[PDB]
Amino acid sequence: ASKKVCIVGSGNWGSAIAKIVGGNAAQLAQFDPRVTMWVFEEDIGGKKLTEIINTQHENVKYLPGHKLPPNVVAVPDVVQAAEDADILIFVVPHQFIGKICDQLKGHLKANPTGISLIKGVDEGPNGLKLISEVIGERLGIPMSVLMGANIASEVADEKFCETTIGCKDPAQGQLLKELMQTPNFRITVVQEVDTVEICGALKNVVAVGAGFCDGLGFGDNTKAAVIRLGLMEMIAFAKLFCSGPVSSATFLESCGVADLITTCYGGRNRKVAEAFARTGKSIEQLEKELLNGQKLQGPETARELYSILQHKGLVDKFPLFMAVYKVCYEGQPVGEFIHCLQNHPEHM
Amino acid sequence: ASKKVCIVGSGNWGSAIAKIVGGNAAQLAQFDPRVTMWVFEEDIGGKKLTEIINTQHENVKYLPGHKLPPNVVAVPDVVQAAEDADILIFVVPHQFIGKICDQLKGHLKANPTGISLIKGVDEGPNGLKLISEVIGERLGIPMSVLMGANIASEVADEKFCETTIGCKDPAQGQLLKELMQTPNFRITVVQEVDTVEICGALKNVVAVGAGFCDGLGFGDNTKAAVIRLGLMEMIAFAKLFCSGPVSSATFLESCGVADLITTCYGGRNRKVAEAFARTGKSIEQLEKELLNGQKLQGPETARELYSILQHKGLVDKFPLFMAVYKVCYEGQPVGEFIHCLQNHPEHM
Ligand SMILES: NC(=O)c1ccc[n+]([C@@H]2O[C@H](COP(=O)([O-])OP(=O)(O)OC[C@H]3O[C@@H](n4cnc5c(N)ncnc54)[C@H](O)[C@@H]3O)[C@@H](O)[C@H]2O)c1
Ligand SMILES: NC(=O)c1ccc[n+]([C@@H]2O[C@H](COP(=O)([O-])OP(=O)(O)OC[C@H]3O[C@@H](n4cnc5c(N)ncnc54)[C@H](O)[C@@H]3O)[C@@H](O)[C@H]2O)c1
Repeated sequence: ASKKVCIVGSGNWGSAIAKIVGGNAAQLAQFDPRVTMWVFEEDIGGKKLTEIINTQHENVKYLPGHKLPPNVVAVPDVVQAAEDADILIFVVPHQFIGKICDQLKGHLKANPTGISLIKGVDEGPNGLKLISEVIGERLGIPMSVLMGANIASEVADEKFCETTIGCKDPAQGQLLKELMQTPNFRITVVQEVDTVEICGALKNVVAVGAGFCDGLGFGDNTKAAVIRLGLMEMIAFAKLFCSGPVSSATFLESCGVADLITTCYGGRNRKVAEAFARTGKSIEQLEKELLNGQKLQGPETARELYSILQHKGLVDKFPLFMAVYKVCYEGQPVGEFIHCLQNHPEHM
Repeated sequence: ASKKVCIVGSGNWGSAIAKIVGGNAAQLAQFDPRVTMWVFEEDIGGKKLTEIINTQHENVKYLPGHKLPPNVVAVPDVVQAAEDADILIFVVPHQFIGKICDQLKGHLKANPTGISLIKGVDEGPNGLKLISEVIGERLGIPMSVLMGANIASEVADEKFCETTIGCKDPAQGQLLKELMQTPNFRITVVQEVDTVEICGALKNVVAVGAGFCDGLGFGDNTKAAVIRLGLMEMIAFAKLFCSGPVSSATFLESCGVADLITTCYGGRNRKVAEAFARTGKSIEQLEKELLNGQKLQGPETARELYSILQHKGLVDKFPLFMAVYKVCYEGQPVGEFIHCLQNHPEHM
């Protein structure tokens, strides 16, 4: 029997993914052509967004200049969207996944599996807690993740790129790959799930600082350095707080070095972080003023890093991460950022 | 006794290095204030360049909008400029190093040392042969290297960046760091010379490829993957052709990931690579029409990797490098570049 797929989420990335998943489900036999997409209902000029999506087959508010495959159906109730799904792609802003596992808990199919595209980290009474873990625990289903240099707008334009899928079960990995891959969306399945997922979360903090540096008037040599030092801390962080095995070779996958690069140069975090350096407005305000409803995962992830590090009394071990955190939330002048670069340890 | 320094070269990078070396030499006791710089004489409208430099204290033709420290003296005869030097900074386009060397052979001080900033590779009977090695053997002097994300224009504008110094001798490493370091030019000394030098050489080949993709109309996700797949081939190439230990860590130094990033975004090879993808003019002609005298090291380096690989019969082992080489010299359509990424192996 063909597998039913449900896309929980519908934003910039969620909509781009819909195009890829919609296209594959329709052309592939192993996947049910009917693909549901949970859409947090919104009123746009009196019309309901779900209505507009199923009528015009496009979510222009979040993914401009693109159509969505007709077979992707917008469903306002999450339970109804996931009810009969065999595979659930979790792709919503970090701050809402919690409540969504709410309603979903206990209303899923027997052997339903899931894959997460959410970038960020959670905290557990005992160390760091991956979003994928939290979701897999609450919903009780096998989890995988997809992480890579995939700025939505470029993906929706079908511009060549790659991504990394973290899945322990080979059979499932080859499965998710057949569902996600495209002649221009090349995937590499990997087993070190945790490392691949933390690369996605942590790279956004680095990108906020990169953004700060642009707002300070610096160029490529500097952004390269911020990227380079942040990578030093990312690997240091993963090897410290991640359960079991953590290899550096994993950071050389799309989820590490490549995602770090494309994000520091063209991600939403870089843009806002640059404006923050210039205007002095709040991360929140700029978020609302510049992203037309899309969510930043950068700042809040830094905030989470802070909490995770202090509960271990190790706040002084990650200068760059904490410098990003302090400028965003503590009021530290952006003009002192360079300083964390000038005194950053040579190795960690 | 202070050490006299001689800068062999006066180009884009040579001139910036002169500012940095000129400044520290004047400010630090261990270095003689008189800094000689060999300048390949040029007739700039009836005036000798060396005369312009020593009078106007600027080499605008190669480093626009900047002055050079008065203590940096332009010397037209390389033997005269290097004669009394204790430290020699080799920084000239790859194509001119060989001739300069046999001119210097037997004319250096007994215990003279040298550091090479030249990016490229040569070929010896059986395989690879590093430029620094060729210089050391021909001039019979100990060698070091300086390699990092260092776009000259930015280094000259005093914008924060880092660089890597590859030196086997600790004492000599610290000394070179004192002569080269700046509050905005941060140095890390490592002993893996060979790997550091191979990174500078190889990354330009990747940058030519990045420029191609820009010329094909692609964005950041594609450039990121280009850099990522390029790194994969770099490490695999270094581990296979370099003498002695080649650690993957070394690539996380400025000379590796960083320079890879900055070059692919604001380097001369990228600029020309793009113009080549658009106009169809020869690289040589573009080099002349766009860099007002400056020299690209990327295309010739690819031409060299081809020679090396074709002598080991491994031309088929490095798709990306050889794709860069083929588009540059065989007439392979540039549009066919993405094809070497789509079919690129996942691991090497
Ligand atoms: N934007 C990208 O290019 C990109 C690329 C790779 C991964 N991602 C990741 O994808 C995840 C999803 O982000 P995204 O880009 O699809 O969205 P957005 O950040 O593009 O959009 C905000 C979305 O949140 C929803 N929303 C707003 N208020 C809500 C509420 N109160 N409750 C529930 N939902 C609400 C809206 O329905 C809208 O779809 C993120 O974790 C991010 O890291 C994004
Ligand atoms: N440009 C950069 O930002 C940068 C940054 C790091 C490393 N580098 C490396 O530094 C090395 C030096 O490059 P550069 O940027 O100073 O030069 P250019 O490429 O900036 O200049 C060409 C130079 O070559 C000289 N020249 C021309 N014809 C010659 C001849 N026939 N004989 C001898 N010399 C001749 C000129 O005097 C001129 O100074 C290169 O190998 C490069 O990879 C450059």
